[PDB]
Amino acid sequence: NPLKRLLVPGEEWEFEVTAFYRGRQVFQQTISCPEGLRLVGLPGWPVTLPDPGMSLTDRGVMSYVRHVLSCLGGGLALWRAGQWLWAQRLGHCHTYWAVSEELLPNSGHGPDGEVPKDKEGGVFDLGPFIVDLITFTEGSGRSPRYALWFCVGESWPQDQPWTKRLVMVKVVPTCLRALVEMARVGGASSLENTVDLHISNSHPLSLTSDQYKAYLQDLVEGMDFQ
Repeated sequence: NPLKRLLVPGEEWEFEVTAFYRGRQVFQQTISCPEGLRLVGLPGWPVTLPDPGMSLTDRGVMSYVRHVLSCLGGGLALWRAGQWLWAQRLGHCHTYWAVSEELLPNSGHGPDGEVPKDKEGGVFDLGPFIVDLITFTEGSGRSPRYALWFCVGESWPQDQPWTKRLVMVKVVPTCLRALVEMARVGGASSLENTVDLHISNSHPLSLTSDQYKAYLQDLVEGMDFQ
């Protein structure tokens, strides 16, 4: 089962990082690293968010962002261990996360949680994501979400960053976006389509809907479920 490769330790996943200031995109990078990444302003590939002065004109908003970049310190660490994606806030910025669509909706609801500092925290589980992907290939479910959204606030917990969302960073494990695209562009015909897993030393593979689905089924056995 070629998909089982996603889980083997050492297989580095590719992550697309996109940051937004005032809901406006100001940076994007696609990193691949064994110790994961670190959003900055210790292990992990450092991803440096840009100074607002290079894209904003509002004095008030720029100041806020300069404060966020100032509390990041060690930064927001995100890495993979097994079937889980883990996050840990090493700096002083209160940072919250949520798993959502490619675009985070304004939706009067709070974040899935706050990223812990003293110990790592589970932010994404491949298991339930893959079962959903299966029920989606059958046409009895909705496409599973895979976009990680991190809202970064100041050190002083009075700004309620999740409300204005002035500093947002979207992290997308490219293998997952590719797996959903394969599912959709798979029920279109009955032949072969090529899917790029976007992991280290992997050759893109062409499978038919049937083969792909069979592998997704066996893939579930390679993960833990409570």
